[PDB]
Amino acid sequence: SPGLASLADFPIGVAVAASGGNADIFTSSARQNIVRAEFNQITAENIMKMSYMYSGSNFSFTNSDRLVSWAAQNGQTVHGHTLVWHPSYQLPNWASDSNANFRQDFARHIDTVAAHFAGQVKSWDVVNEALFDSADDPDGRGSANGYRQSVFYRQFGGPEYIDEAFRRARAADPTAELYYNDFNTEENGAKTTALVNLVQRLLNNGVPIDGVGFQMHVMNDYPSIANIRQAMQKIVALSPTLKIKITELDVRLNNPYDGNSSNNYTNRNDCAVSCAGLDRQKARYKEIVQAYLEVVPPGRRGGITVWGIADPDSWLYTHQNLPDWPLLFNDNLQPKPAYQGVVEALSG
Ligand SMILES: [Ca+2]
Repeated sequence: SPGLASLADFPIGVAVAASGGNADIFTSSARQNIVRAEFNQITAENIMKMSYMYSGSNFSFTNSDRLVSWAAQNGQTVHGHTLVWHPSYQLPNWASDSNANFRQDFARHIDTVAAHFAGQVKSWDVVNEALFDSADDPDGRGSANGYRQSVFYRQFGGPEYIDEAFRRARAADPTAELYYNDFNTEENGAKTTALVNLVQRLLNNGVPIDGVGFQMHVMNDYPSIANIRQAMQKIVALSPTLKIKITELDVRLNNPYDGNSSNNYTNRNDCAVSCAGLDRQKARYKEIVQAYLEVVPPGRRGGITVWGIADPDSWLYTHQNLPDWPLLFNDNLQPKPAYQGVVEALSG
């Protein structure tokens, strides 16, 4: 073999499904064999989100425990995804502007969840997606010096919930590496600047943040690798020890937002065997992994994770009504040129 994970001294991860469909890691022996062969860390794609930690008002860890156990038995550490996150679909019922005891319930959440997984999960996305993004502002709340005005922001009156989540997480499990995770922060534009402002504030307040996660939900040709590199550079520069992790890497062939509709693959058959996009995708995975290695010093590399095993498993398999092929394995679960691109980056 080898396997990708053997080619690095930092985690090489994959997000796994566990909600009973085709991609479900518990049922798919073919996927389990790929995870065991290739990776040495997993992230729960979905079942470690906030509400999955509850059955009513009480905590329920049955299904997440099952997954964390599976990891330990199959050569995988766990990156735990995620303690605090804003989407309505995964908020526990306590996380409401109508709860007078929000701050108490927030504490109980972080204290209970972090303690529960101590020794079983290497790292956490402690806070996910705290930065404003116009692409993800469905209620039209608008920005607040670059913060998303989520229920956590609204209840706290400010970004202090971020500070508290990291402190509580540190105290409940001192062994975990604690990450702040977000997307579009690799573009090197406004959200990158907002990230700088966020992280610097945490460092100023003495908050126990151990690293920054870049989701890296990228296109083949957007953003430029120069901008990806400079964004990571900007964050590396903020501290002598802050770790950088690539948390959710996937790479689209179709760019809706590029101004060119005639360079869109509109048919599933287009890239089922070969097309120019799969070959660029090899190069794109390679150039990203290379950027990460070059700019993140040895000893501050929190890991590289790809957001799923095989293409039909991807959240972007079909997106905005267009097909895509974002991952390292195809539908038949064969390695793609993308896989080789990761091989060549890691190996040198
Ligand atoms: Ca296009």
